[PDB]
Amino acid sequence: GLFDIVKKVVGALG
Repeated sequence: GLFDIVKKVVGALG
């Protein structure tokens, strides 16, 4: 998968 990493990057954007 990859989305678990993408949600962590979006989490930094608030």
